[PDB]
Amino acid sequence: PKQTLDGNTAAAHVAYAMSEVATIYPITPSSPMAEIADEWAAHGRKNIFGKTLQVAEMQSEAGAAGAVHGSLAAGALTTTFTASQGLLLMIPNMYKIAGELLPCVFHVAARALSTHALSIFGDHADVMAARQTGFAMLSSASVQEVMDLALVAHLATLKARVPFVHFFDGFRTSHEVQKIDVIEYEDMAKLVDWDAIRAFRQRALNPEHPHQRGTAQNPDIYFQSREAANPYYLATPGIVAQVMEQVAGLTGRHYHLFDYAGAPDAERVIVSMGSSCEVIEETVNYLVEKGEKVGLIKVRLFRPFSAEHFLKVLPASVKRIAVLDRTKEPGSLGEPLYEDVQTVLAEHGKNILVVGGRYGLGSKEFNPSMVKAVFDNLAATTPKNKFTVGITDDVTHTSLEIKEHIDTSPKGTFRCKFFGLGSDGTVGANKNSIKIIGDHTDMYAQGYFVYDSKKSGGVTISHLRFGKQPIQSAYLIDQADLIACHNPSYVGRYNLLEGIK
Amino acid sequence: PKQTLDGNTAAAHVAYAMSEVATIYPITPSSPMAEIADEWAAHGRKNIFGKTLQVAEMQSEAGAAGAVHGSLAAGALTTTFTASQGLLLMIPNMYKIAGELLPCVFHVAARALSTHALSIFGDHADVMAARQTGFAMLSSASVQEVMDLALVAHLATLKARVPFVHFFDGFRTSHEVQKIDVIEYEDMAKLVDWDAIRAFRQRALNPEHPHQRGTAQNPDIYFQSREAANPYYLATPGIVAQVMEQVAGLTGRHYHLFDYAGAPDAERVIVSMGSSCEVIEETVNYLVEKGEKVGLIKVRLFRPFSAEHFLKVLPASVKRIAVLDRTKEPGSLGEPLYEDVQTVLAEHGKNILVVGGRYGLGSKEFNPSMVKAVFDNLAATTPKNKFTVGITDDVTHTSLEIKEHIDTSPKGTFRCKFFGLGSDGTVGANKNSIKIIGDHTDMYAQGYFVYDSKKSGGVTISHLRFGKQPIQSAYLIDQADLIACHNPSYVGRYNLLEGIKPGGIFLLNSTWSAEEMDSRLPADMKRTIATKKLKFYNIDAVKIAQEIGLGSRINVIMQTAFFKIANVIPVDEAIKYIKDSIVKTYGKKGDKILNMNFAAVDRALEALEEIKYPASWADAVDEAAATVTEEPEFIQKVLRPINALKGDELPVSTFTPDGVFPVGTTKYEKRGIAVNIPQWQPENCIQCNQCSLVCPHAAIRPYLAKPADLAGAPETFVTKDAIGKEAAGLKFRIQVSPLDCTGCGNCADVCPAKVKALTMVPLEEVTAVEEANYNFAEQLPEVKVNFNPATVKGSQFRQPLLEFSGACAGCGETPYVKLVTQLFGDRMIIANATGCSSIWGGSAPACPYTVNRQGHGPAWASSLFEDNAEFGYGMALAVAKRQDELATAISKALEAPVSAAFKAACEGWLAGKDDADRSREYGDRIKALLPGEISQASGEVKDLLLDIDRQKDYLTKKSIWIIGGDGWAYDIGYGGLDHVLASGANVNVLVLDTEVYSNTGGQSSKATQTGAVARFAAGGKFTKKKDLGLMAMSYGYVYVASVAMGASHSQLMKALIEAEKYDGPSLIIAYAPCINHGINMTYSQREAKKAVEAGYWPLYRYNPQLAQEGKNPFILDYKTPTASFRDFLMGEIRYTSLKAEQLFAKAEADAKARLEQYKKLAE
Amino acid sequence: SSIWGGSAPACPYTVNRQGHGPAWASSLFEDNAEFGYGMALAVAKRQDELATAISKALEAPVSAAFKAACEGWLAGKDDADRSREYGDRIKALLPGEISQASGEVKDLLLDIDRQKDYLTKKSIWIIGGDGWAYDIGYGGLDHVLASGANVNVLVLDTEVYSNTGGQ
Ligand SMILES: Cc1ncc(C[n+]2csc(CCOP(=O)(O)OP(=O)(O)O)c2C)c(N)n1
Ligand SMILES: Cc1ncc(C[n+]2csc(CCOP(=O)(O)OP(=O)(O)O)c2C)c(N)n1
Ligand code: SF4
Ligand code: SF4
Ligand code: SF4
Ligand SMILES: [Mg+2]
Ligand SMILES: [Mg+2]
Repeated sequence: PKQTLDGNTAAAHVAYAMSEVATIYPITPSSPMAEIADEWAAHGRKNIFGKTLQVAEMQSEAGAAGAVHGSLAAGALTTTFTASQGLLLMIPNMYKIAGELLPCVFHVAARALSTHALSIFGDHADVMAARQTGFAMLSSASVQEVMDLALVAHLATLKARVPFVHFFDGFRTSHEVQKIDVIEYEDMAKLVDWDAIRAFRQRALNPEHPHQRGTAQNPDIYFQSREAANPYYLATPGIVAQVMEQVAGLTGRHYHLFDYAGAPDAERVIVSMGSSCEVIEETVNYLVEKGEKVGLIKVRLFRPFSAEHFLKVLPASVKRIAVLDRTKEPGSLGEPLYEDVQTVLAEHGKNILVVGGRYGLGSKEFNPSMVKAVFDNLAATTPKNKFTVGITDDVTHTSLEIKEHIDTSPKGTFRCKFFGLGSDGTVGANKNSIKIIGDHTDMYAQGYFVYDSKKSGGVTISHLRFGKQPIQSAYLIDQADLIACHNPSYVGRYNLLEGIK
Repeated sequence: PKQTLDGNTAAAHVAYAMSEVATIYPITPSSPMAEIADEWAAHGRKNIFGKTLQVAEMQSEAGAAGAVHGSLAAGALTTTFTASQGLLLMIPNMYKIAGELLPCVFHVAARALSTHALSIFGDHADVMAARQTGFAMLSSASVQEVMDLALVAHLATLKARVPFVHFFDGFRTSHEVQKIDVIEYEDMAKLVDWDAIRAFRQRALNPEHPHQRGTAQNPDIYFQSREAANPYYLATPGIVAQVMEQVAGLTGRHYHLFDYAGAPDAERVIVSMGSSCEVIEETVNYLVEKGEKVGLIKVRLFRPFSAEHFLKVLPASVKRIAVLDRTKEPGSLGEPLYEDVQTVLAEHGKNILVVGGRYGLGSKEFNPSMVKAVFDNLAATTPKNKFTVGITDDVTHTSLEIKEHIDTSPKGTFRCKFFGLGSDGTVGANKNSIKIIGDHTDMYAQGYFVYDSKKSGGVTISHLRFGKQPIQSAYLIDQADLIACHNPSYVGRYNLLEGIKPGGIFLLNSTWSAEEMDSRLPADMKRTIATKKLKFYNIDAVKIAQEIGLGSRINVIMQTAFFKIANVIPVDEAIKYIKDSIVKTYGKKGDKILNMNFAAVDRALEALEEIKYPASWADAVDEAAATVTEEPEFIQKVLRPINALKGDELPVSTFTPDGVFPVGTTKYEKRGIAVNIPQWQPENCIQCNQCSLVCPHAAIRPYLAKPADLAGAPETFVTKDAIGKEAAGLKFRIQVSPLDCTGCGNCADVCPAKVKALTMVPLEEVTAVEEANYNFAEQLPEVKVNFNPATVKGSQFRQPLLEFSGACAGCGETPYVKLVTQLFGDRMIIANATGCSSIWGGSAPACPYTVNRQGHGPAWASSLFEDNAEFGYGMALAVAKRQDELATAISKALEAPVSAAFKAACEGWLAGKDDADRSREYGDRIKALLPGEISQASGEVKDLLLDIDRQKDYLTKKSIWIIGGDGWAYDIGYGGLDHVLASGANVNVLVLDTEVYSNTGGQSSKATQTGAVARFAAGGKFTKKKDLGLMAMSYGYVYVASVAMGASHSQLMKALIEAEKYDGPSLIIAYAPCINHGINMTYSQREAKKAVEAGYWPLYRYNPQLAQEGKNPFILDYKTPTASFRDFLMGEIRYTSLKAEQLFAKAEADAKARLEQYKKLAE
Repeated sequence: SSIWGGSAPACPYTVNRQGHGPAWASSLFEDNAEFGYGMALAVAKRQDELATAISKALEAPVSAAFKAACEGWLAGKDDADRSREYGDRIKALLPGEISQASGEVKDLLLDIDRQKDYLTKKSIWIIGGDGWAYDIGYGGLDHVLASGANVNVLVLDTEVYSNTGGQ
């Protein structure tokens, strides 16, 4: 059926169905996943095993991670929800869970790490800090993809024995409300490898068929023992690809380890990950229709990085590539996705100019005008490398100049902004309006809400979209058809009518 | 000056001079840094600020990292030392320390991360997991570079405001002893940027010029604020380069961000990091001299990666590059350094074929032959990418072929190997020999020491090198000029003479004469001695030590024999240096002990005998090997080759992909290391089985048998009539396992008979007899007996499911765990924290946990040091879920057309699934009816029965046991332990309280008492012992008990059964005597008796069930002590070394206040 | 307490007329006790560096009134009231004492003036909620209390996770 959900609920919907245990510890913006899963169990929702999910809160995410390890090693399918500093505390146990080849899915609302300052907002800094744990990493770019790819990760991890991090952009996707196609629990159970679940049960710690795990090893066998898991990692791309085809036959939506969008003869291509892919594809449609030879490669399966599947969707006409990383590794030669793209192209002798940049740190806005600036830099005689987009770097001069303002929203999309007062009911009403419009029309409906740190009396700005076409606008509203001001004090204080058509 | 140090001491030397505060938490192999820094402070060593360094131990590396952050923000220069899992826990604060641009140096002895298995050994996995924190990363390749680059990091971080990780290869460099140039503290202070220090003080948190840091930021400014630190990272390469110029002018040793070595016109170049650079450069010199155009780029500054400094040292003729990473990122396109090199070369349009490989994981050997294999792969038509070196990967075929063996050791380098026994003095003497040679000659000196997993009686192999040229050989010795065997038992057991050069020296310690050599030495050893024309020397060092009065200590004797034949220095000079070291080691022992060691030197010179062997030894032929017994595949293919020191030859296809091991494999070891074993006196035995209870290795057990079963018994298998109404008509015998006994002597001390029924006799005299006795007792059939398991005697007739572990002789920990398996081992799951209990409980490839005749036994798992409570908590959730799935299928069977007896057993199980006895009774009934019930069913009903059979291993209720040491329970895992106890889950926590960190050598813990001396508490611990039991009692619904087996057997039995039957969280704090206490391990049980009698250790039981019955939950099991508290402290070295009087008085006052408080809770 | 206490760009902690007021820092959720513990060690180190320079001033040709305030401060550096009393006396005598000095004595007085912000004994306050003290940071809080350090821990017990909505 069609329902209006946010990313967190879409992920919890699938995680609840596919798991028996959930050991959790709350952290924004991932805790709504654990909260709504706790409510469903209290209301008696059954998973595909006919029972309610058991939610156990620990003293920290470190305690949660250790509990996952013990629950998995003893024979219970276990999931968890975390982000940012919480994901960091789980990293030590992630090495164990991957090392022991235990099926598992971590659902992460990717959030910035505390550096010069704390930030509750979204980027991939937390996920990138765990890219060496041996977990597989699957990125979903929209609420619909959170629904679909959460199922992919849960199905794939059972087959591959490699645990998965399924991550989606914090707030920008985790709190974005969208009308999506919801996959029935009965249909999930029809795709599960039940043989793989039973084999997982046979390996469990049990005194009636005992074993020892987690030994300490000398230099004589440790290296060999670490390489003994290579076949499982070599097989994980093909397993994910086949699981994606199962979902394709069920839903009609075709995912690949790497997806391509844009001109078949594109010469400038952006490689990106997460919700930025939505913004870029919307911009690419606008530019391709204008005659520009541009394209986009969406990274779904970040780890294991399959060179075969990346090159499979890279058009032969590509001469210049801009890679966008939603993270910062200070002092590094480049950010992770940029170094992956640079490496794979060198390993295959491709003469392609590759350039890397950073964007969207701490939920920094990333809109189509920034996407064109990235494309414009690829068209320059000397493209700027190691750049930034969305800020003005007047110290080290890394930022790209936003030359012109473009409006790439598909025509026929209604756009509304609502300026509200803290806890005056505006956000709640707009959510109900999205549900009303989504449930009773054929239109896609989208909602995103800008909050303040103050619990009472802050400014809230709701961004709502409705259209006959899928809404890929993972950015704030540019040209509003309707603007509502629910507080007379704002008149003369804020630029309410800014950008109204 | 020149001193012989290891990497850890070299690093601590600079860190101590440059720092005011050091907040630490111990972890191998980085903890020696914090230990020696604590010792220097204890003796008043001054840093460059004229003060002693303040060393503070935290509860974990997370607590250490937070303390570093706070100390830095408040204006103190602060350092720390860590590695591996410790570095992981510091990563969250590393983001903050870098984000706030605080000068700092983390010194890391790089160690592998715990994945499919724990590994204390060296690779870059830990450092690579932090490469995105914003710390700078500086790599040291040798002990000399640890000294130099530690200074570079401390100097550069003040100027750059970017904190540094200065890391060096764990063990391979941190524990490698080398003679190096040591930088004077006064010279360090002349290079320090004192303006940069003062500016750091001005930025400090201070109420007279306050500021705010660590704010929370919205999306509007967070990105810009994060990029504002770019100038500091852009400037760090130039700053590090300039500091390297300061150190160069002071020392003459020139470092660069990237250094090049090899042919100026090289076409094949290796890019690498750490001690591998030493091995590669030595190989490059050898190959370049032979005409090959090869080179090497050493990565010093890994972060920030400066493209300008990398390309400047890359020769223009390079066509092919192999990048070597000492880490593995599974599923990654490539490892980190390979991706950096590939990226930078692409950014500058270099047409260079780049290939990446992995090496040296977990201290895997990386020698010149492997280096050439990497160079040969660059010379192939199609170089293999994503390769491995040092292993045979027959599954995924990533390993490079080691074609030929090369010797790249510089000519004139002397090479020696010493095969020693655990704690026989060999390693200590070799360290002293390196100090002697380094201090008194112009030669470079190098030492590396290979240790064993066995704590007592293990094999040690020392690797020593001396030469006129710098020693870059960061690998084991291949061709030895001299080989010494300090244990004659190794003759015929290990390949001692492997790779010895023709005409080399073989020194042997044995009582065998030249004529007995023909019969005692194996044929292969005689062949090597003759063909290579070795100088064979022998010495009866034990005879010398006996006659002088030194007992069996041969360390001084064997060291004297080495210098006598090695021809490394003048023999007369060596004798003086040895006696000078004897004065330094035995000067405080007394005048009598001194002259005995002087006599050891003198007599050792005259007793060394050259063995004139016949030339016909070269033609000797191996004797026909006996018909070997058919052993299981794992024992034959895995365990034997590993114990034969051949585990490196095992290919990848040998191992499971997830680190899963079988149980019950220690019974194949049969080490036979005991000097004395208990001999049973049948006439004095009262059949009490207390000897079986206290044995730390389950080497002595009682055996019952019907008289018919004693048919094929040897004549020496003397038995006695069985005492007790349960064993009427049976025979009784106390039998010892001679090859598994350790000779500790606890069983003879516990034997309560009038005349001792167990007497210690030498093993060799009775070994042939008792082996036949044990082999018959072990094959005896099972005897159904109705002895009460709640008694000491009745529990010991149950089979021990923990046997023959690697714990020390007389260990105070294993008897507790052994007893738990005898009570509930049939149905228990163990979550074991890192520590001693995980080392003797789970060191590959042998598992001391075993199964009974039905194949049932404890399932064992170890996760981390910090997560053990939550680890077992997760197990409890899963087991409950699996029992729920089983219960659902059984309830469906009630609606199915099945036999009435099946429904009767199903209803009985459903009503008692949560009771241990009832779930087994009705569970076993269902198992007996299942094969016949399935045969009589068909269709969907047959499937319903097949689903019950699929889950029949959850009918019996399980017993979750969370086992760990006091360091886990009181410190790093206390927060998790507190939460699991508060949760109310039905888990049983067993804390083996040794009051120290026993595994890592004896560091301080919160369980350490007042006045006790341990590492990080050199002057004695001032604060009293934290009362873990008292805090757990505050919840009220937690079963808490304090036990001590040596003090009261019945109190231990009572608390264990009460804790396990309690439907809730249970905490057992067990007093575990340890070798670190400084006591005679023969009387380990007796020391626990004096502990309770002196008020040092309490015995109580807190039962929440008594509160619901209207009774007092707290029961004080020992109210009035009869022994002196001050006298118990005098019986352990850990308290006598303080003599100081103020701490003894404080310890007694705390014991009286704790005892009086327990009287208040009971009254 | 960190959201209303330290959300950029506004800081609610302020200074008095002399410009003195609480210095505020937030590290992580789990490390706050050990965080403040490290601050306590550092401040003690900074007072020791100042106290060493003041003892050298007793051995220097400086005014008798300057030596009297130094002896009073050295005797009361660990008391809040006494360290402020003699500390402010040193601050009042420093500009005139530096004016009458030269050479190494002038450098020694300038070194006192460089560290005069540690004359008054500091008061370390470790502030956090019940979620920090009872759960994620309890192990660190337990250790810092057991250490015996002179720190002041303030647990704002709301009996819930107030910031994150009430968990
Ligand atoms: C996070 C982490 N820090 C440090 C270590 C190193 N380490 C393992 S066990 C141990 C001490 C064990 O002490 P205890 O818990 O008392 O067990 P015991 O050896 O005394 O029986 C240490 C320091 C580690 N494995 N992980
Ligand atoms: C490692 C980590 N885990 C979780 C979080 C999310 N988080 C921050 S504060 C907080 C709860 C605050 O509770 P409390 O300590 O009682 O303070 P209060 O807001 O109620 O005053 C949580 C769950 C985090 N920032 N870091
Ligand atoms: S001497 Fe020690 S190891 Fe040997 S049987 Fe007796 S208690 Fe066991
Ligand atoms: S302790 Fe002595 S009396 Fe008791 S069973 Fe053992 S040998 Fe017999
Ligand atoms: S606890 Fe002590 S006696 Fe037991 S194995 Fe460890 S070091 Fe040896
Ligand atoms: Mg201990
Ligand atoms: Mg609170």
